Amino acid sequence: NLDIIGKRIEKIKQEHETSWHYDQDHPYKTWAYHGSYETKSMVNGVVRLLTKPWDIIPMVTQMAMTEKVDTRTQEPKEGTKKLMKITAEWLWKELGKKKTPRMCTREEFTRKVRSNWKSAREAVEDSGFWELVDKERNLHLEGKCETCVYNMMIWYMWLGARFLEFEALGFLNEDHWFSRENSLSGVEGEGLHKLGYILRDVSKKEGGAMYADDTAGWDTRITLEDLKNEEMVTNHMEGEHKKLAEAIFKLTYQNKVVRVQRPTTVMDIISRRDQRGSGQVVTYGLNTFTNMEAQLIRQMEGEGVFKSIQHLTVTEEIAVKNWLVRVGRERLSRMAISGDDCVVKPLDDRFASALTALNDMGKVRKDIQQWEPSRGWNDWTQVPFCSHHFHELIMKDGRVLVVPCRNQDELIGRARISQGAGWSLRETACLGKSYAQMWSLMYFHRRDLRLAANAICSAVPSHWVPTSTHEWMTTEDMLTVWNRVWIQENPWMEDKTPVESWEEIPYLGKREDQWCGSLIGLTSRATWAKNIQTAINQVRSLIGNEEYTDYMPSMKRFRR
Ligand SMILES: O=C(c1ccc2c(c1)OCO2)N1CCCCCC1
Ligand SMILES: [Cl-]
Ligand SMILES: [Zn+2]
Ligand SMILES: [Zn+2]
Repeated sequence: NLDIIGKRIEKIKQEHETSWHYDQDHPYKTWAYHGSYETKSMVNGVVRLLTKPWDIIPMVTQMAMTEKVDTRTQEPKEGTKKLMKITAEWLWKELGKKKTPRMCTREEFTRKVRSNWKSAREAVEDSGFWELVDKERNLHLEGKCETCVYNMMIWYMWLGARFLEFEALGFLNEDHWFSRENSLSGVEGEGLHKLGYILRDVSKKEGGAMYADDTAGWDTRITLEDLKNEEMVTNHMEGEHKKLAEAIFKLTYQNKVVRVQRPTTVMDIISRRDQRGSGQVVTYGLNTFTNMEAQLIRQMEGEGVFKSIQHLTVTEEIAVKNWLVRVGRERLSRMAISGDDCVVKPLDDRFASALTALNDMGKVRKDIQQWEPSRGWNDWTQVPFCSHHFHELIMKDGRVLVVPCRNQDELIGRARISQGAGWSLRETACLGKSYAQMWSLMYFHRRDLRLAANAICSAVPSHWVPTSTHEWMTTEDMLTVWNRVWIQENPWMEDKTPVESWEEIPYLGKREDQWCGSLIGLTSRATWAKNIQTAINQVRSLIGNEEYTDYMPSMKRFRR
């Protein structure tokens, strides 16, 4: 405990010796309190002016306006712990069959920060920072830590600590350990234009309903035995790397020090050995891994591989092992897993009431009573995954698009928001164009979004570059990007005949469009569409005398 966190806690106190108070009214129960010290959503006008009908839709307008953590997690039973240890060991070996753990480099880290001290870019160019890094590094090589502290305001750490995390664990993301080709259940690097096709291929598999249970506060349900099963990745490493990775796991993940803003204003220095604490990218990879593990074990319970989680017999151990060796890869292929998010098509519907292992691992389902069986989906096109559902859409030439979709109020509401301020008009315009190009590539099938996207791309200078997969982040023609993404590079499309205009590219049915939140039918929407050139001209007049393209004639109704 304090042997590992003391040094860090001692350093912060000395740096604040003129304010160190052991507040006795601290509100912490599950987090260890060590001491305390003294401390102290913007609208995108370009998108909003070109989406006037949505100015009166509360779902859109309210998006721009504005205890689970402090909880414990019962230690799993012995049988649960063994199932998780056996499953983790087997899974790291499978992920490692065609991959080589390796250190990520100051070079790789520098290039990344220079493509998204005052900013981190300045520090990456300052040798003093790398000297501070080297000090902590050599410390980590000793099994000690000084500066690796979680800074809340999602816990931000100091860039150097982030570098050490990347150096030791960045390979999981950088080398695509959770790609579908390597993990079978994963979807890292796939893209929204591929997720629907993946869910459709899972559907193809003989089995029961498709289950998509969300966990309540997954990061808060991350146990120590979870963190120890994740650390077994180090048993595939060698030399300095092994030691470095081991230090990240022991000193920064399995023992954490955090600084929390408390108004009553003071900063509190609290610690904890349990819960997800790491970079949002390492967090994603380890969430995927431990979710894959949990869902394989839930599949084991459904299929009758183990009778009880209280304790595992030796025969039950060999059975779990033979199951993993005989059908584990097939079982992973029945899943789509993105961090804490999952879709499982099990062998049959016994999975729906196989809840003992899942509840005992602490991965308790959200919005359903603890022992109530899961409600599965009979149609892959209604399954939720990564905040979307997926439609099957037949082109006038009989080729099949599987397209991503969500409630259109959510799409329009997000595009109306800019994060951080100090934005020039030009930068606000380039963010608006990023959303419009995304809509043209992923949501072309929604009448209002194709129209609003064309309007935004007409109102913003043709050569301005979209700012902040993301194949929509380019100045290339959007039709040529469409063709590359949906035809040329689409492994589900046998016929590679390119599309010659936007009018070849279909929409959802009018009623389906309305069901997913379209405003077609409304007189507000009809007036908006009819007079769109006037809205386009309002924004052109604000930006000024620049080179503009009219993209509206790409649509049949404006092709006049
Ligand atoms: O016929 C239409 C319709 C109206 C305006 C449109 C449109 C379709 O496409 C572009 O502008 N509706 C609207 C709601 C859907 C069910 C059928 C009725
Ligand atoms: Cl259904
Ligand atoms: Zn450290
Ligand atoms: Zn939809």
